Amino acid sequence: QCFLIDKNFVNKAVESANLTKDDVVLEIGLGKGILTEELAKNAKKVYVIEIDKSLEPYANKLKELYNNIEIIWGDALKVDLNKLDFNKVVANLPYQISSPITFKLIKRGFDLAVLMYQYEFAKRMVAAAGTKDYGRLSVAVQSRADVEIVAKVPPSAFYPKPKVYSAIVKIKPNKGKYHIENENFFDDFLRAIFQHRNKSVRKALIDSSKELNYNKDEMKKILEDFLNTNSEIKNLINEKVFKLSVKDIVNLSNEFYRFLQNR
Repeated sequence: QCFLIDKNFVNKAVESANLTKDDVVLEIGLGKGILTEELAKNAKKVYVIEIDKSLEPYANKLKELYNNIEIIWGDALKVDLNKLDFNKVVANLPYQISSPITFKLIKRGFDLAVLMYQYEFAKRMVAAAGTKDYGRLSVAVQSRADVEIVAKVPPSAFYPKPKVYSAIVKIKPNKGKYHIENENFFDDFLRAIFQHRNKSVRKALIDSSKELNYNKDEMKKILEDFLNTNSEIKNLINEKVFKLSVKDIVNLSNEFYRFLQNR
């Protein structure tokens, strides 16, 4: 367990969270309680989900100094987040949970999150369309939130020292920006096309047709018909998957869903 030890990075994360005494913050992981303390000082209340009960002395000591901290002993991927009244999330995440926690939180909804990830994961999250790091994760996050790397975080900021850099990432959910017709279908669509990221969307969809529950022949014919609906679609589906913008992937998937819902 690599604890964040550098108060300067704590400070950067907290500043980016733009906290006031009307905000309620979820923190994933107690660590040494340095981040927890800064959250408690600045927010209305902080929930801390922590799995390691050996860390309780840190919690007990904090609760002597602050009346607005609630510890939840358990697994952040198991805890029902719907039952908690937070509007912001600020955390040094356990890195293994990076992906499922991010989507679980976005699904739940929040005003703003400021979260530490491993650097390579963060780069993928924020990657611009058509670049080497751009992939399914990039589109899955950016279609739902504005994201940016606030700062790189060196190993020396943690103890024990990790093998790689981390990055503080700010996430601001934005439902309106892209407008997804059907979440299940969009997820299926993203999975299908990014299984062949250097192929045209058309070819990726045919190869991965079973991900959308069509056979390859059905899909080929579907796509021929779909392509005939307007010229924009033709040009989109002929382009390489990884070269499409987030806007264009969302629009394309929306139009495709509607087209298929015609049976």
